[PDB]
Amino acid sequence: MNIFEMLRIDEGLRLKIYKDTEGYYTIGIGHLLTKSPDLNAAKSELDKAIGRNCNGVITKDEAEKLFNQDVDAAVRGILRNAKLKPVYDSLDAVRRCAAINQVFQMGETGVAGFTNSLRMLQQKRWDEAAVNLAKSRWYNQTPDRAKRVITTFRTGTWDAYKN
Ligand SMILES: O/N=C\c1cccs1
Repeated sequence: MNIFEMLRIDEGLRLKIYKDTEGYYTIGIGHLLTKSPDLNAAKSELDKAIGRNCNGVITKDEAEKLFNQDVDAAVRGILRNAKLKPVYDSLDAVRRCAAINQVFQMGETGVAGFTNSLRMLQQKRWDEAAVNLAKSRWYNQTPDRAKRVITTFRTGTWDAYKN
């Protein structure tokens, strides 16, 4: 297991524009196109991202290319975020994957409400952090995925994904 395999499980792979769990136009492996309810705006974003007229459909290679870009940008974002970087750097490699996963799903804006969880993670108070992480809109809206990510934070193992 690694971050790509982990997010591939959590996000799936769809080659046609679809709406994510929040109702937002998305494609590939959780590549958010726009929060606009306008499908045409989503198609424009898609074409811009891929560099051709896609008419709402991409290939697996194209999906994987966006995925690589998205994972990389997520990590690089964490590293330039003064609140997230010290916590991220305090973690072992497996828990770092949980951090990347959460940011990938919620964005840095989404992680802004997790100050108390972050503190517990940096303190390596794993059970306490796990309890705190679940007290969230995130948990309640996507519980099965959040449970997997939280188990990863709690244990620093891949137990929730090796299935
Ligand atoms: O927990 N979700 C995101 C992050 C944690 C620590 C650095 S990023």
